[PDB]
Amino acid sequence: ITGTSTVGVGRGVLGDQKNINTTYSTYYYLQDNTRGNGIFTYDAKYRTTLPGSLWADADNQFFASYDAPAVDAHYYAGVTYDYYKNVHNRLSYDGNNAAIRSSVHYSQGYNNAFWNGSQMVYGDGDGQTFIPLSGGIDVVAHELTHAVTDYTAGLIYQNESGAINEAISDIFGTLVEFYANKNPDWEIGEDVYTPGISGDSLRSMSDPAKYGDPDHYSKRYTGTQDNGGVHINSGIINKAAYLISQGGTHYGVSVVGIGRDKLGKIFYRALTQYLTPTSNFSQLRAAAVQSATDLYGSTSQEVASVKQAFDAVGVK
Ligand SMILES: [Ca+2]
Ligand SMILES: [Ca+2]
Ligand SMILES: [Ca+2]
Ligand SMILES: [Ca+2]
Ligand SMILES: [Zn+2]
Repeated sequence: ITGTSTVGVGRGVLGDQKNINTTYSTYYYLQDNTRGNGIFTYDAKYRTTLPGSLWADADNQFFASYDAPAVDAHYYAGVTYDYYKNVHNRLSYDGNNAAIRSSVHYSQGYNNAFWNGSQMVYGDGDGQTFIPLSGGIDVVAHELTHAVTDYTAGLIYQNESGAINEAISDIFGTLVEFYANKNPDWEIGEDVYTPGISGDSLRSMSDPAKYGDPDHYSKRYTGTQDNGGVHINSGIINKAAYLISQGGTHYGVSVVGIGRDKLGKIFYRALTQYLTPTSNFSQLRAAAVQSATDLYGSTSQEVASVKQAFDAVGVK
């Protein structure tokens, strides 16, 4: 809507207070005009019809329990936009400042979040397995990254290309978590997963096997469930990414870590310049090696580390 840009205040899912960009026109709306063509957050009102209604508030104060998921979806979409713009010089998910839209309170007791090809959608969780999904910055960044992938490499969501698609979302979801410096780690979804259990997460990049996911190509899932195991085999790539950044010895192969910034630069270049819709793991390795070569030279430590990491997880 057309109005006056202002700043409101509210509390997120985890009870933390934060300032959010809003727009005033009779009501205060969750519309951030400071980033690209805008960030819009909608209320799905427990229904499945999208996008729902643009979030309207009477006093620009969002401290009600019902407001929490909206506050975080709105705020974290902004942080993710900032990451891509400041670190990779990318304007929104399409590279041309496309408006970012999110709907919260989708369905009832919905333990999922997703990108539907046009916008992000967040369930409130059932209170046991998950609490409102927008409360996790790595979750929000994971979802917005699916949009970035769709506009760039276009990795088909099935088998190996789908596992790469998933890993890319976990990798950048984690890099955004570090960017925001919000209790960063190499775990996925820890802030909104199982509120009654501390110390766990949905997936682990540092040790995928902790939750039963493969950490080597020889242990890859070859079945038909989960679109060919896109959320399972992503562990193989997540482990490789973790090794490239942090280093370590995996299955007898030693990798010298080069840091998170370089990891991000290498994978962003691979994603936007070399990957295609049908790329498999072997092609991802080639794309990563070529990207590191473009940026640091063929005889660099960076290229050596990328090769070592993929060797460690069995991807040739
Ligand atoms: Ca209010
Ligand atoms: Ca964390
Ligand atoms: Ca995390
Ligand atoms: Ca937990
Ligand atoms: Zn995903």
